[PDB]
Amino acid sequence: PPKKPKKPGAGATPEKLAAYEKELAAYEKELAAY
Repeated sequence: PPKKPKKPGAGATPEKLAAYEKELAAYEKELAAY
């Protein structure tokens, strides 16, 4: 099962948010593919 990325909040910097975006897109892609 694909890695679920940790959700950002208090420290959702553009970098962490973009990284989260990529990991969330990865997670969703691989989740559906799984």
